Amino acid sequence: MTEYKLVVVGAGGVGKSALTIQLIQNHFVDEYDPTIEDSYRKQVVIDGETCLLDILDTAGQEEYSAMRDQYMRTGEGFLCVFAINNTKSFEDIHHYREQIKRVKDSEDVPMVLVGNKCDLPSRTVDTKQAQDLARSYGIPFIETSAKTRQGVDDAFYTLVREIRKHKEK
Ligand SMILES: Nc1nc2c(ncn2[C@@H]2O[C@H](COP(=O)(O)OP(=O)(O)O)[C@@H](O)[C@H]2O)c(=O)[nH]1
Ligand SMILES: [Mg+2]
Repeated sequence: MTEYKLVVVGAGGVGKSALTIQLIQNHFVDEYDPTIEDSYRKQVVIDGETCLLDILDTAGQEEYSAMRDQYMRTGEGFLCVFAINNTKSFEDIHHYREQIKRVKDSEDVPMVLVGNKCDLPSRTVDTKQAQDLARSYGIPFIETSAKTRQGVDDAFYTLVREIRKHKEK
């Protein structure tokens, strides 16, 4: 077993908690306090190898920004989540990509771009815009719904594969 630190980032309300709780507890939680930051463990086998995932469901500002920097430094891979009906949340991805690279002082940081809430109407962020951005970063892009579970396992397990690829470089 190897333990991997995964960090779920994105604007408030994009579905970080709903995605994480789906993976951990296998249900859609409608209401989970937006101000709670917590971490969860889950063991899974990926490509024949047993992994312990230590997943941080972030909630934004910290008491001290030094704490944010620390979880970015210890985080091995990042799920960068936006909501497909919230253009601002998508534009914020530029900032997350920049910031994480800055804190880690690295050009090569495992990440997956996640466009969540794909079951909702009135999309404002086109799939193509997001695929273009992910391509520009060299990272995977997956659309998800924490409600239906579309893409949820794929997103987390793809991130583990990205972390492994980075480590085996
Ligand atoms: N319909 C739908 N609602 C979602 C989805 N993901 C999150 N939500 C809702 O969006 C709101 C914000 O979700 P939450 O997980 O608290 O977002 P966070 O602030 O990023 O942790 C909540 O009302 C959730 O019920 C999704 O994929 N589909
Ligand atoms: Mg939350």
